[PDB]
Amino acid sequence: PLESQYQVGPLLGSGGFGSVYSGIRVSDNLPVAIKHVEKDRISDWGELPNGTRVPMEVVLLKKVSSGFSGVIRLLDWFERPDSFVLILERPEPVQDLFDFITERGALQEELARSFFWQVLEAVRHCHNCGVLHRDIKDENILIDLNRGELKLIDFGSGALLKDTVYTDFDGTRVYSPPEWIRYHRYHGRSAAVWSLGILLYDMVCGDIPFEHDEEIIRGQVFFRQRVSSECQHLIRWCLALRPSDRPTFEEIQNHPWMQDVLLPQETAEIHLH
Ligand SMILES: NCCNc1ccc(NCCN)c2c1C(=O)c1c(O)ccc(O)c1C2=O
Repeated sequence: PLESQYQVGPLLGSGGFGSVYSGIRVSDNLPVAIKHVEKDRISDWGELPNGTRVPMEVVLLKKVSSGFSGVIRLLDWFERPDSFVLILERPEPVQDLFDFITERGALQEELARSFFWQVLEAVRHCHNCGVLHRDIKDENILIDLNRGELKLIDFGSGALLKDTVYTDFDGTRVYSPPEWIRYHRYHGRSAAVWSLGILLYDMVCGDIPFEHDEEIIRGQVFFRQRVSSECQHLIRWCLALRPSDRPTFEEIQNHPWMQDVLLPQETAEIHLH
């Protein structure tokens, strides 16, 4: 019922997460994305309500796929003998933040503020549904170029949210917090805030702040680009070396630099049309 119900198109990308293709639902022509994951490469399984043995990503996507938000929704999934196949929303036209930043360089603050806010709403939404993404970064964010709406995408290093320590990590090194580098332990929220700090610097400087472990552990931020006596404060706060010194989501969103965010539509009008 799978190769009948959807019509495959060009490969969107591939890497550690598997292979994703552009697709159309035949039922009606909904653009979709078709994600193939191989059973051999899934380190980490879960189980649905009705109690079947699935990749965690599916658990996590199912928990966050209710209602609207800034998360790309699991429409359906299939099992095959050696692979699981996931069908996801596909905005049209779309561009991931990595390519966007790669093309246009450092982002004007107003646009960064709008993007950053929407990520924060998306991650709040996830933390709310009991899900922790664990790999928030430019290439896990899609931009709907028309609506100016950001969407989070790759839940395959994700985990159920919990208040005790984590001692496994699969996201990107350069995005990992110092407490992971030094101790191989972190807590969810504060590790997410650190990665959000990395993300924001990226947005406003066109590039990530830290390359090597020693830089992360030293946690000292140099700005290669002009950036406001404010955006630099928020960034450094999120990148505090001690987890307990980082802000909560609430504090990030009440920070002066986060005031007067544009709505997504006016964001696209001004900055993407
Ligand atoms: N700029 C081209 C972006 N291509 C992707 C690369 C990796 C990738 N996987 C995770 C990145 N690490 C995805 C995509 C998608 O375009 C995409 C999409 O257009 C709609 C829905 C999607 O889920 C993806 C998606 O998961």
